[PDB]
Amino acid sequence: HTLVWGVWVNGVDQGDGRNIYIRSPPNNNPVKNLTSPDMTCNVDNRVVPKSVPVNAGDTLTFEWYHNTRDDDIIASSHHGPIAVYIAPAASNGQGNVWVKLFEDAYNVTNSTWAVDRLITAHGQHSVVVPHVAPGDYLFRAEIIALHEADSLYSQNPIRGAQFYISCAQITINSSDDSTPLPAGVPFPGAYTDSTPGIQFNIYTTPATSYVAPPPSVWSGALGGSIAQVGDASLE
Ligand SMILES: *[C@@H]1O[C@H](CO)[C@@H](O)[C@H](O)[C@H]1NC(C)=O
Ligand SMILES: [Cl-]
Ligand SMILES: [Cl-]
Ligand SMILES: [Cl-]
Ligand SMILES: [Cl-]
Ligand SMILES: [Cl-]
Ligand SMILES: [Cl-]
Ligand SMILES: [Cl-]
Ligand SMILES: [Cl-]
Ligand SMILES: [Cl-]
Ligand SMILES: [Cl-]
Ligand SMILES: [Cl-]
Ligand SMILES: [Cl-]
Ligand SMILES: [Cl-]
Ligand SMILES: [Cl-]
Ligand SMILES: [Cl-]
Ligand SMILES: [Cu+2]
Repeated sequence: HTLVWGVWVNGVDQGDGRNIYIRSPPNNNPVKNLTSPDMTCNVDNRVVPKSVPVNAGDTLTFEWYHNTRDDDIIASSHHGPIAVYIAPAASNGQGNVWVKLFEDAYNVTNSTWAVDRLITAHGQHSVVVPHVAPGDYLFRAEIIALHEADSLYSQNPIRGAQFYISCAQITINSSDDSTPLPAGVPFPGAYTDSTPGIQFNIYTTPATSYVAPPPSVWSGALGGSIAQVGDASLE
């Protein structure tokens, strides 16, 4: 159970974005139904009044929280991967539009999942803004908590992989469009019951065996890391 507070750009906090430049849901409940429109941008997908200005090559940091800013972030039980996707705003996230900019699942050296590291990072993870066409975009940050992913929601609706999905409205101003955005996958649609990484038993299967759900990360990506870029508590 986690939500996005806002973003940072190049290490500078852009301010509370909830319902402003984040298409925030009303609470931190997961989405579980892989076929639902809620997979696109969560349960209150509508245009919000602001878009954060960035340029190609900027670092865009999402900052998550649980109940209050810079708290425990997400329950430690919620081991799983993190991804970030991009789509043009004109799509409203519909159709085959989402292109993967970042994936992190399990770090063997550290023996930690992405979520574990997100907690350590005070909720912060980043991507580098790609050289796509200037214009309005949606950046879709997605945390998959696997603690009940031994079951499939479609079979047992009280269990399943839990998706914490947040869409930020981002305007890319300066970019040479030298890596134009390639085809994307749909959400809902890309993840199905048989997709690798959706059904997994984190209690019996070694974490080193985990394969996150495709698509692969786009070659045009620059991204990205799970790491604290700024100290929220100084504000
Ligand atoms: C899952 O989402 C689909 C598509 O919106 C819907 O038809 C179905 O009823 C949902 N399942 C549940 C259990 O709500
Ligand atoms: Cl839970
Ligand atoms: Cl609710
Ligand atoms: Cl739940
Ligand atoms: Cl759901
Ligand atoms: Cl704006
Ligand atoms: Cl808060
Ligand atoms: Cl916990
Ligand atoms: Cl960190
Ligand atoms: Cl550029
Ligand atoms: Cl679907
Ligand atoms: Cl498994
Ligand atoms: Cl993986
Ligand atoms: Cl590619
Ligand atoms: Cl980064
Ligand atoms: Cl700082
Ligand atoms: Cu939760």
